[PDB]
Amino acid sequence: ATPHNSAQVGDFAETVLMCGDPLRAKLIAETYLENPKLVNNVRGIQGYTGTYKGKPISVMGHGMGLPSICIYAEELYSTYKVKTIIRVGTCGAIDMDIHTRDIVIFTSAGTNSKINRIRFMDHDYPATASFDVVCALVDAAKELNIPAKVGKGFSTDLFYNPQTELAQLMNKFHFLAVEMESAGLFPIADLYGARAGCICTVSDHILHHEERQNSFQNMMKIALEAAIKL
Amino acid sequence: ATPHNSAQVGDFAETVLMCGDPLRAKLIAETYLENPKLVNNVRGIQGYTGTYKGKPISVMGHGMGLPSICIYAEELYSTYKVKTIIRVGTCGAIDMDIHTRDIVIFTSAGTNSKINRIRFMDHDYPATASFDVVCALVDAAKELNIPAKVGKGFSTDLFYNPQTELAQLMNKFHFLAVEMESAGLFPIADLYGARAGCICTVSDHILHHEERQNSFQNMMKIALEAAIKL
Amino acid sequence: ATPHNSAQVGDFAETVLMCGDPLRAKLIAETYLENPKLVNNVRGIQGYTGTYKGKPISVMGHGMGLPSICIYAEELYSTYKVKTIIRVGTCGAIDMDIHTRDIVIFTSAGTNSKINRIRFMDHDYPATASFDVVCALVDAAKELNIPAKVGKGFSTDLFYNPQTELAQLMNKFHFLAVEMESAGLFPIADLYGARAGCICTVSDHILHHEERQNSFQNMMKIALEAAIKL
Amino acid sequence: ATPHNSAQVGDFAETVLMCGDPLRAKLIAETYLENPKLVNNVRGIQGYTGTYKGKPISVMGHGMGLPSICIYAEELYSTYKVKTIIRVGTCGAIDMDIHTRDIVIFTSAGTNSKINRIRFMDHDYPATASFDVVCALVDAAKELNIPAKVGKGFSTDLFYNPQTELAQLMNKFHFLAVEMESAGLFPIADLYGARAGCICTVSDHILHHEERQNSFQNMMKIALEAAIKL
Amino acid sequence: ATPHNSAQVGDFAETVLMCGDPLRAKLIAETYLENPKLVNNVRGIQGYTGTYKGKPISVMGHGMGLPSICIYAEELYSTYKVKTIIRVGTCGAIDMDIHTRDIVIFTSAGTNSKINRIRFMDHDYPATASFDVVCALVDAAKELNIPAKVGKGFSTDLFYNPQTELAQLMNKFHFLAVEMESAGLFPIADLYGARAGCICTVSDHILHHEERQNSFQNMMKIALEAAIKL
Amino acid sequence: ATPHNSAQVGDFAETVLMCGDPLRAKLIAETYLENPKLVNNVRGIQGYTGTYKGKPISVMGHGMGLPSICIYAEELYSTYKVKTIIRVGTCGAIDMDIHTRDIVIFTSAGTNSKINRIRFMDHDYPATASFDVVCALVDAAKELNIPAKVGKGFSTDLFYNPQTELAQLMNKFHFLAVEMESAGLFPIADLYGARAGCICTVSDHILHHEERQNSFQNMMKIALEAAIKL
Ligand SMILES: Nc1nc(F)nc2c1ncn2[C@@H]1O[C@H](CO)[C@@H](O)[C@H]1O
Ligand SMILES: Nc1nc(F)nc2c1ncn2[C@@H]1O[C@H](CO)[C@@H](O)[C@H]1O
Ligand SMILES: Nc1nc(F)nc2c1ncn2[C@@H]1O[C@H](CO)[C@@H](O)[C@H]1O
Ligand SMILES: Nc1nc(F)nc2c1ncn2[C@@H]1O[C@H](CO)[C@@H](O)[C@H]1O
Ligand SMILES: Nc1nc(F)nc2c1ncn2[C@@H]1O[C@H](CO)[C@@H](O)[C@H]1O
Ligand SMILES: Nc1nc(F)nc2c1ncn2[C@@H]1O[C@H](CO)[C@@H](O)[C@H]1O
Repeated sequence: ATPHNSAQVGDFAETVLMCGDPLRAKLIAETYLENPKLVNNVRGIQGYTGTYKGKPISVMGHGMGLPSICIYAEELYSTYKVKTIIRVGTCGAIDMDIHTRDIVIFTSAGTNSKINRIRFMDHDYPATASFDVVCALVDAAKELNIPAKVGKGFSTDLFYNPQTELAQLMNKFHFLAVEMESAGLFPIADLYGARAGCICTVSDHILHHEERQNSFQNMMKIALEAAIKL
Repeated sequence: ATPHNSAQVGDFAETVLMCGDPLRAKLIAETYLENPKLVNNVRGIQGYTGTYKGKPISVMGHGMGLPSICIYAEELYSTYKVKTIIRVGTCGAIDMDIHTRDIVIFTSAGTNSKINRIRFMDHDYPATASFDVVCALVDAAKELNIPAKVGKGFSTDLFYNPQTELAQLMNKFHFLAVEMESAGLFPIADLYGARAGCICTVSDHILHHEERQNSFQNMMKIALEAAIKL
Repeated sequence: ATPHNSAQVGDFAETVLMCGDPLRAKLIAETYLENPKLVNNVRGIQGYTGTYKGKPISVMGHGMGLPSICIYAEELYSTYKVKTIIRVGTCGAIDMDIHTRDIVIFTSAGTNSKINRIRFMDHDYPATASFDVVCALVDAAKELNIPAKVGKGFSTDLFYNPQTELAQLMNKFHFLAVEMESAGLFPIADLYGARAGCICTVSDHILHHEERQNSFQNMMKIALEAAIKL
Repeated sequence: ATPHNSAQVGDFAETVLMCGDPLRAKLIAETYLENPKLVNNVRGIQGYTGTYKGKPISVMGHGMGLPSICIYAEELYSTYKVKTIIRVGTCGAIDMDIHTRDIVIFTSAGTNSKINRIRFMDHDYPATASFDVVCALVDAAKELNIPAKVGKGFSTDLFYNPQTELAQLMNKFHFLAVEMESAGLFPIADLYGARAGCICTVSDHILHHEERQNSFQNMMKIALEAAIKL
Repeated sequence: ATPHNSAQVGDFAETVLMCGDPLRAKLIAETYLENPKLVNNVRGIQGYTGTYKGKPISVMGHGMGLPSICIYAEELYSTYKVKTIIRVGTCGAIDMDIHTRDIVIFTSAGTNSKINRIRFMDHDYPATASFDVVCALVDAAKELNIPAKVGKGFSTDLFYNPQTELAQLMNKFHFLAVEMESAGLFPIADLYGARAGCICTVSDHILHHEERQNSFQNMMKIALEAAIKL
Repeated sequence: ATPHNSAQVGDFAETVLMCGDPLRAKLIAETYLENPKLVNNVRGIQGYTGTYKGKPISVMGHGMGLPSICIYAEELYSTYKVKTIIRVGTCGAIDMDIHTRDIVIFTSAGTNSKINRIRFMDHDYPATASFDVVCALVDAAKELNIPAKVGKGFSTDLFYNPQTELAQLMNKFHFLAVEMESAGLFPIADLYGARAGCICTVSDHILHHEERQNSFQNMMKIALEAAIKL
């Protein structure tokens, strides 16, 4: 149906969970979904559709970086009529009070990318997670009573950032963690009147040197439950 | 104590409500606060401190524009040790589904100002309302059962915008309304590890032509109650 | 007549003196104008109209920052058919040869704001004081034989500037002082084929630590006389 | 050894061919390499190392977008001591004289990304293919007598570009085709004193509507032979 | 002494008149100066030094564009200890009320160049003519009773401007004329605590189609006399 | 025929060699061309047309800086129907492995100018030398067996660069040398479907302190021979 998706309208649930690693999406589909069916594997993206507690739910990879997720997200909302996209994955901690294995729920994401300025007449577009999704994720976390930090994330275009002072600058402003897609996902959802959100498990701290499964499983519980609530 | 505030540390409550119009802040202090005392009137800013349901609460004007509120907000957090600043006021509707008299709670604010790029190494800083404040405002609205729209706002540097296409662009991305301070307030709160939020009553629609007291009073109820919850 | 002005066309003189502090404008009106009449007090802006040496002259506040003065100035030229706006006020010295209490007449103003780039297709617009006004102010100063420095000013969006190196950079280029409106005022006057200028009394030096009435009164004499000459 | 590569120094040849699609890299390894061994499959990237005409050669996916390839390329040069990276893949034609199935060899690549400005103090960095690689690709094409167009490419951050006028602008300047990695690859090679180049087969035209295997196989012949020449 | 000047300190007068055309500078030296001596001809720049009414005065070409004049001006202030540089030449009219053959005295100059942003931490630097020079030029014009328009000029990097809407934009803001050096000259003078100014004779109108000697001679009279006054 | 060229269509050969110094172009015409005829001397630009090995060839100055060469190059392609422009001249070495007297052939040129962003919707345009010209220059060098380095150049707007860190940054990325026109020349050739290239002899090193005729003559041999090959 699209240059990056062989599936047809209806093959995807209205709620899709996405992570960068296609093998993680495969794992997620085999571990948490019932009767997972491979609906798209163009570029080995591992797009599946199954059910969770009886409700349709899809999981698919989105690659690394804003340009990548921008391709997948826009096609999902536009062609497959998806309504909600929840980004699930790992991230690097920025804030000194954020530790490895911590779970973070993004209220929004800053970025050093030019994509949003291109879409917003060179002005400041606040890549903001859909309030419904942020609420669904936080309520799920509260109901499951799983500690989670809510706040700003940063989507960098440079995993290996030349601007070494940026890290401390973000710490001063209390950005929670760094990843590479949220800032791109959020504005696309707005344009399509759809919804998006993001939750990550800190797998490393960029300001200093500091089991990882429990944290990842807890994050998945939150995303899945929130998905049902939505 | 500061170039724009004659008050001394302790004269202001840890929670301050702010609006652009100094006469509105005076009105608010005389109408909703008990035993309001003028604590600062440099530049006729009308800074008062009284109590609401027994709790200390201050109200003060902040002028129009990011540069103005940036002066007042930074001094309040830094010198007067204020913890929470809730911006209350009017705004212009952008989204076609947003109507005059509607109450809007900002999740974040975009801007055409250069201030955040100056503070954030020329990158995209998501001027995000503190999640605690957004929640306090929304819960108050739910408890008072007062319809309110939650979403993105836009803080313009140009009330009379030369870029006439921006209005429709923001409508496509579903920005709710336009004002002139939020985008400046939010990042300052982050820097001081403090909190900030914003709630406005739509007093006009910028995309077409379309009582105003009830809406303003309801907005004040929400802000005041949320202030107590915080 | 406008969202920020209750006065009607004709209530304002063709020449208006403006300062940030509304209480200063009130003081100016009661101290230097004959039969001052309050013509506008929306947002407590203190807009008056009286006479000086028999000629009509208005004085009104304009708040702090380019966005604020941009609102007031554009409405004055456009709706109230004002012809000349002379900004009078205080400023911070930059140049090491400029001292506190010195009077400065702006030839132009630089800025770290994005407003002029928005109006000028992202290019460099030289916020220049109207040559007639600069001349009127300088001749008045010469005739009153009051020492005054003529040169570049800087209109910052950030009173509390994070970029601490900017101060010395401006000293190297010999910017005289810093304020927060001139750079916004000047281009608006050009657009309306009207005139604008600015004169300030240095109330503090930003590069080091260093009666204030005489300087302020002398500055007012210059502005008033120049107003008559125009 | 790295967050995205499980292989160890020595597992990769000094010359690596890369394409966005991991399944294409798998296909390439099974079709053109002798004794291909999977050396890295983190995130299903399909990194292989085999031999072509007796010489060591690796093939691996790099995902879509500058941020993605920037991660893989920098790790290859820095950690695995790779010397040459030749990007092989598909692209969209821009120039009206460029047709679908045409083979294009990039001399350089323009971009709407902010990555190079971040690495180059906000100036214009010419993402240029290594002259040795451009020559090796062109000589191979000449020796194999396979028609190929040499010229500028464009690496977009937005596959679905909102700026619809850009396409015709690039046509006027004669950009040959569009892809999403070259502009990111080239500067990284320069920084590591290494080499990089790109060759693509046009799979579609963005300015109008206009077998695909022959073109892809011919492109692979050129890349492989050039790899040997280097 | 410098890469572009063979003269030695002292060969140039403290006041130098400059124009783009080296042949015009030669003409000026032979027509208005007494005992003109060629002091520099590197790159055929035609740098002369003679006397006018007994006072030392130099005339030299400066090429076309900000980068060119920036080279010559900085060397003159820095190495040859020049104090005043008055740019004399031709320009294109912008304002509809400005006609061919009109003489224009620049108060300042806007630009689409990046040079000033590079020198001014990416902010808006107002390329302003030295007030002493502007005054000297205007007084000379008044004393010689030669009609001259005083106002903003624009220094473009593109004589053949692709942005065809800029012309009308500048007309709306009342820029008087266009040339290619002033915006570069002015900031350099500031840095060296020296002085600079510009006066031009409109040789063509860019907004419509509309003897040239008288205008040029009158402009030279103004510059020369002003030079003496300084 | 044009504001900067008195010659008429046909007076210039389809291949023009250009250098900044007009006296160097005169020297080149008298030293390497047979029967050189002055075809244009507006602004003393020294435009000649003669023959080399029986083929028509023109040589003309282009001044210093992108704005200057942009004027001359665009008029040559557009009005005089020139097909190839080869920039010949001197440059400053950047790379530590590049030494004075070395000959450099530009593959492309980076720049700190805003011209290309203005022509390319504020994106990154890779100022790339025409591949035919780069090849002609390199083959000539190989056939004449004259050592020459091929790589990136940088066209600065500031000969006296305030950003002193840029030099080392470019060294890290291996820019070969610095000049002031290439980045402007290349994009203009693309727009006119014509060709351009550049070759320079390093006359100085900007990173340290380190006969000059042989190098200049060898560079001229390469340019001339390449001109014939084209
Ligand atoms: N520390 C980290 N820094 C950045 F920039 N991204 C991180 C980090 N940890 C995980 N990620 C996620 O995995 C990919 C990058 O390895 C990207 O897809 C990103 O979302
Ligand atoms: N329609 C509107 N557009 C903009 F830009 N700001 C609005 C609007 N309505 C109210 N405001 C609030 O009042 C002031 C501007 O009049 C500013 O202080 C701002 O916060
Ligand atoms: N030192 C100073 N720095 C800056 F940025 N602005 C100054 C200063 N002194 C006075 N002002 C004027 O008063 C207000 C800021 O307090 C603004 O309205 C401004 O015009
Ligand atoms: N027409 C096209 N436009 C763009 F922008 N990229 C193209 C096109 N065809 C193929 N590609 C390559 O495949 C991916 C995008 O589908 C990216 O990885 C890119 O390199
Ligand atoms: N109409 C005009 N437009 C521009 F952009 N520059 C003009 C014009 N007329 C004369 N000049 C002066 O001469 C040179 C450009 O031909 C430049 O050196 C410039 O100063
Ligand atoms: N070291 C150098 N740095 C820069 F920026 N340009 C150089 C250098 N050497 C020679 N040039 C060439 O000569 C003129 C500048 O003197 C310009 O025309 C330029 O092309």
